[PDB]
Amino acid sequence: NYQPTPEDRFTFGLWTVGWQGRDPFGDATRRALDPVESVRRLAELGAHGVTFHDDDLIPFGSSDSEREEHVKRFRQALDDTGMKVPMATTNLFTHPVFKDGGFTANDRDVRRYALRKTIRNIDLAVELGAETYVAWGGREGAESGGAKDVRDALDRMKEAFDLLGEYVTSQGYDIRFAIEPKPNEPRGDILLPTVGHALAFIERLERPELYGVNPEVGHEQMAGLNFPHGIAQALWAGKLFHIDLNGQNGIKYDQDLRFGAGDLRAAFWLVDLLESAGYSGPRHFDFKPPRTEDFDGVWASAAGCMRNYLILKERAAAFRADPEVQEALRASRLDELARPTAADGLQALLDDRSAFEEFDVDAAAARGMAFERLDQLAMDHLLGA
Amino acid sequence: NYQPTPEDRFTFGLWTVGWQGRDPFGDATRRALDPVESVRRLAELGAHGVTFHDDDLIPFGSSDSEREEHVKRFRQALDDTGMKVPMATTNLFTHPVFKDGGFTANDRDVRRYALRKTIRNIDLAVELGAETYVAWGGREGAESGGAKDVRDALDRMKEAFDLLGEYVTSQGYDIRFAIEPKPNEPRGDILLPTVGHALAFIERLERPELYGVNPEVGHEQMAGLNFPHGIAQALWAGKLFHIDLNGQNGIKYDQDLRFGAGDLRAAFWLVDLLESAGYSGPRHFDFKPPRTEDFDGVWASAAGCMRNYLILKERAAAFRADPEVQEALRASRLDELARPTAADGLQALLDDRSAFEEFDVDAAAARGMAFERLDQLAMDHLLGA
Amino acid sequence: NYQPTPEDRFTFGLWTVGWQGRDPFGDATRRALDPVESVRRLAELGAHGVTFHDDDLIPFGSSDSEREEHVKRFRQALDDTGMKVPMATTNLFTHPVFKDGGFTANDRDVRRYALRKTIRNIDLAVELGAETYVAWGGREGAESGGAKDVRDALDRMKEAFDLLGEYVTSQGYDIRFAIEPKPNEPRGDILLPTVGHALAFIERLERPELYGVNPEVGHEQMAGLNFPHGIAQALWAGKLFHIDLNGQNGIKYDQDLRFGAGDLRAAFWLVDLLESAGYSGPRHFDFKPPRTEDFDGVWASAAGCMRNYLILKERAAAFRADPEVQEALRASRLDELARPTAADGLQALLDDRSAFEEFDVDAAAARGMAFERLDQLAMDHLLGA
Amino acid sequence: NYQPTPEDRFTFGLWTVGWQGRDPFGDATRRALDPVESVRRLAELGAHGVTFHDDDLIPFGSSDSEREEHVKRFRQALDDTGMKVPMATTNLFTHPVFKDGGFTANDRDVRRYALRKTIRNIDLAVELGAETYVAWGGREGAESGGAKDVRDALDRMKEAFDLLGEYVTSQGYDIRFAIEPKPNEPRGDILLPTVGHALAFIERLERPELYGVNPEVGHEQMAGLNFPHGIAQALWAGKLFHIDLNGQNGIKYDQDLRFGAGDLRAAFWLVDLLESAGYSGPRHFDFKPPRTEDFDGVWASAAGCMRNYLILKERAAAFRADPEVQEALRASRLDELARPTAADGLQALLDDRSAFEEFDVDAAAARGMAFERLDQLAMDHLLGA
Ligand SMILES: [Mn+2]
Ligand SMILES: [Mn+2]
Ligand SMILES: [Mn+2]
Ligand SMILES: [Mn+2]
Repeated sequence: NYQPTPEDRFTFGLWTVGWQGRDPFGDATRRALDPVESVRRLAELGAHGVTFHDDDLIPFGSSDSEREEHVKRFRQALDDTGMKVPMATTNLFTHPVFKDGGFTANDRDVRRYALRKTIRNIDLAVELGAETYVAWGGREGAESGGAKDVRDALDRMKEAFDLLGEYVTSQGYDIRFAIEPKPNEPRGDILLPTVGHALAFIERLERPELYGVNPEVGHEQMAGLNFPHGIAQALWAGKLFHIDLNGQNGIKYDQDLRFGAGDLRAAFWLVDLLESAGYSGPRHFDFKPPRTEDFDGVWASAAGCMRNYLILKERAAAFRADPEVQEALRASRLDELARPTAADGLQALLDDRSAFEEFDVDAAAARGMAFERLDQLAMDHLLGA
Repeated sequence: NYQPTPEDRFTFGLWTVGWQGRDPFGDATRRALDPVESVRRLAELGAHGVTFHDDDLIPFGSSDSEREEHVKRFRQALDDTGMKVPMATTNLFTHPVFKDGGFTANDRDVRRYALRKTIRNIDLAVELGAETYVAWGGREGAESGGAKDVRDALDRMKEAFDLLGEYVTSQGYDIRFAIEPKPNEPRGDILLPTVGHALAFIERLERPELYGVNPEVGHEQMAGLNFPHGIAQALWAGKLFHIDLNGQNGIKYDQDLRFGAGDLRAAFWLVDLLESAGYSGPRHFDFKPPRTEDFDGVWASAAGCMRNYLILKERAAAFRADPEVQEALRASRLDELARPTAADGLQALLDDRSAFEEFDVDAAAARGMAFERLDQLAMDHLLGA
Repeated sequence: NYQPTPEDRFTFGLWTVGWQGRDPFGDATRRALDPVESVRRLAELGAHGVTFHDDDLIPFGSSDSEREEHVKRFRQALDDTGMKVPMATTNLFTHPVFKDGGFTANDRDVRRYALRKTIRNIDLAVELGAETYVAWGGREGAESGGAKDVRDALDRMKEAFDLLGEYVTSQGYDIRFAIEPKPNEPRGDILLPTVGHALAFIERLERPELYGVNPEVGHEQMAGLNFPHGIAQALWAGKLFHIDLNGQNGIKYDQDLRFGAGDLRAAFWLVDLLESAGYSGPRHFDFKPPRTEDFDGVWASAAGCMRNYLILKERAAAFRADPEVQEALRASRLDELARPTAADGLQALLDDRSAFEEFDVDAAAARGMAFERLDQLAMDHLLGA
Repeated sequence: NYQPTPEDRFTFGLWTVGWQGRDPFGDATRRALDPVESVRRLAELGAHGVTFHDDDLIPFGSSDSEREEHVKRFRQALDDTGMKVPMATTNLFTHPVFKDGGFTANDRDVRRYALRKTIRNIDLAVELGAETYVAWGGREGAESGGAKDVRDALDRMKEAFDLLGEYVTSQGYDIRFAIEPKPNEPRGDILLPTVGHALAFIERLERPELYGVNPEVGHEQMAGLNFPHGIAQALWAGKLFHIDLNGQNGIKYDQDLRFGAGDLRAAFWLVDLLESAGYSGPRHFDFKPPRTEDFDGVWASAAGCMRNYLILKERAAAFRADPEVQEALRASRLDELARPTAADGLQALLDDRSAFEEFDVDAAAARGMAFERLDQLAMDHLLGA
């Protein structure tokens, strides 16, 4: 029942199941994991792949020999399991050098270092088979209003992403970029704080088609926004290159709960959308097994992620398949919503008297939308009633 | 001291000082105002202009004779005072017909009615002298996940804005459109919920250059976002067509407090940005005099709005002019932030050994950003210390 | 399946299913309801009772003859259906006189009027059979810091509740009082903003035992707080006199969605607590059928409320009954949590070397809490997997 | 100008200026500080005292010899400067043993260890001169609903605080306890999440008079609550034993910005209240110098804290002293708010016809509260206009 299989495209970061449990107020509650053990245990669970930061795989400051050896080990384990690496990313946030940002650090040399550090890991991402390269600008921001001229910072952010797009263009790489937005934490306000701000930013890049969004459930909910709506707008724009799934209990610190926790109904509507829309990219879980757990709880957490996706997937499909739902959708005119407002054209619209001078504004006002009956049907399918 | 004058470009909606005090839990605490009296009292205060919804000026359902008479009165008062009308908008939210939206109402005929209702008021806006026409889609949204297919809704939203852009193009009008984003209320989630989502949406329109944003202080703060940063990104994109100023005490219902209340420091940084960047559009106050006030408190509220702008304007200018601030900005490398990261080009960057192999990551990590001293200087100027 | 019956104790306010749909931005989308029709339609649905404000039943300003007639009608309908009135309340918020508060209005005569208005409705509540009288101080608060001396306001709030407690004591009434807390809206900050603040306030009253809390799901979630935890603390203190059930999607305006919407998991844990703890008071639904609905949607909304309670009640019971859950609870030491920490006494504790000098802090640190497996079991039962 | 002196009662934790800069996503950006250096540098700045956790002063796991030596050093430095230690606290949150709580850890032996660890530091706090002992239950809580039976947890919390109260009673100590509330982080929901919940909890303790609250600016604002109002309610209840001052930009992770940042107006009203009410306890700053700073920025941060208090103190005093403010307060009837509502008694109230039957509800409704003019006066004094 609800057993995950690699065709489900479930992926996990090395940093997720390998989180040692240090939080702002606490020390690690778990010993570090061998990336190789993660690969094999995740493959046993039914995962489709893993993702990594450069420094999850290669300890910061490794000479090429060590680095090569760390990669050969990781490469070996993927070979033995058939595990994919669909996405990679750079750690531009842990090391104190990045304390004011990577690509938008006030210090010019830190910015050039961040780009060299990322270019090095793009080569490795592509060699390992990554379709998407993620930019999380967790340190691009400020705690106070004078510390960052945001228009200059967006110049530097644009300049960095333009250079990376020129790099993958000159190398011949197929990889595309996804910005992962976050409204705040660890900076007091982070640049490109929501899906929307990142989508707007991409349109100003030099090669907009190389760039998409990698939205995370909990980051949009940290702004109180509706994650299914924002995903729908990324899909609408054609930019849902990737997605991070997890749970969040509203506006507060980034919890990275497992997927299905936090906002259960929004997780349902998310799965309904991803499946209805035919999203075919990774179902990536960017979660943190709570530091209250041992390693047995870490893997139970990872399995819950996939399991909750598959239950929601089952309930959303039965919702859409249900003829009572089909009838309720028509009673609430979701059909009419897909009809062009004025395919007859502006001039036709302007001369239509039934659209204004002779519009029965009160007969129209009196037609109930029947949204409650529809929603209680969605509730019944979610709960299995 | 801090007396407002029409060159300051301070404008007010008819619905602001004319709010009668009905809230979700309460009846009106003030009698309705004559638009004409508003015009004259605001001109006495030092306002530069007024804005209106169609139904603030012409009672809904007025035959052309009444409508013409209401406009002749309003036209007369503007003539007598020299008051400008820089912006207008349509009321697509009060009347029960709009209970599921205007441009994205599930009901097709309501959508066509909303467009005819807006086209009629565009003609009036232009005749009265409006540079900007604002779309607030307060009813475009949902309370539940199945009630609205967001990708279809954005099709209809795009189709409506494309038709309005075709309308003003065929008439020869100079007017441009500004979306006013709002994350929620009166709908549980509103489409295009932030500056960012609206900027992304505009890039998909057919004539993107006709459309900008009209951001409101309190709406971005209802998502917990940094209003100065989002304004900086609108400015960066070249889309700050208009702006709504007011106060908001964080994430909660839309308060529409007067400007300067709510987040005092963010109001300071906002004014610093608008003035540094050279924004030359209206300083529009979309506030609500609390229903605790009489009409004497209504005008004191309107005056406070302008007064708090002018005090902040004075403090932000002295901040920038202060050589100690100038030195602190250089100590925090805001200068370096304006320097191209790699004007030498990708290949130069790639072969720079001082940007990676020979980067002293620890000397760079050890340089303090000096943001605290900078911010305490901004605090001292704000408070006049 | 999940059909509600009067033994379930489901009650509804006259103002819930009778909400006409006016919100801050919109006009009514439904005609007013006859209280008598509400009584009969709710009884048909399976409700146990109704609640009312004075002005939901008697139009404000009714001479005694009309008032008597409105009560005789309502009394008649209850007789015909067997509908209970377990709780009543006073409207101290709609009328403009209450614009700065009722019991804490700065104006002394408004305060005395509020008490007379409430005393009049206490007599009616008791005659109709009310066990609980609710105080919602929606207008007790401020939009700005100088407008209200909060220590003086709490003096007046205490003085009002002390007088009402002296009133019901002298009349011989069995009725008890419940404060319904709300953090904000319609005032910018409301006094006694959470369950906790109200519980603290009651301890300073003269007859603390006459007063409890009437918490609402959405009001605590408007502060981002955990409604099951706060209910647990009310229960712990012995003060859960009543409860308002509904849905809320986080920190934003008060939505009054139907129960089960908003935070689905928190609704589950709430029902688990109310049923485990043996709460035997009303399951009162203080919700608002969205103004998008017609009267058919209003009753479907009311039925959904009761239905979602009964599904959650079924899932929470199967969770507790499940031996796998029982074993998981013991693995996570919920049993140990119910054990006195030091029933052996302070001196025994102080001389226990195994509690400090010889405590294996690292064997204890290494025992995983097994909370993930427990929570995935709760998820499986909720979803029916 | 605004130079702090020890009579101002400004205190700082060892953990504040000694924060090394590790956050959930980052490594330390500063080397550790010698407690002794902190004492001397803070005394040079004008501080009145320092506070500590046990493990800020004595490295966890120190034999008595080391421990004694660490205390002799710290004792020496206080002697040389005259620095007070008004408050101490226990670290029950860093070490992995406390991962599920201290006093409410599901594991009974961890609970007994937490009490022994705290009792040991109470002896040291008193010897060093502490008036207040603070309990921050940062690990008392849950991430999921089944992991903690909140009623049992409050039994254990009550049992622990009852034992500590029995301990200081038997030793003859003058010290009193203050709970520092926090709504969330590092746990998903923390028990006793607000000032109110903690005040309610104290009333159920065995010796309620030994216990007060230690509220923090940022923790109540993380729930979106009004920190001046909650402080007013602590003062009203007679429980403001201590207070933590800092800045917070709304609902998001705990920022611990320096005091005066975050919500500038609320900081003003806070100082106005503390000074008007005559609070005479420590002005304790529980802030974190951002990890972007070097040690020079750390001390500039600490100085800004005290400086912003003294500027606000100056502006609030001039506000209250201003006869125009005095007149505006009377126009808004803050005077009437301090008048007993019904000192004439219930029966007098009940027979007053001018309080109901003959109340001019509409003349009263028509009197404007004049809150806007009052608030703009408070704004003018704050900004120095
Ligand atoms: Mn995250
Ligand atoms: Mn607004
Ligand atoms: Mn409510
Ligand atoms: Mn804090």
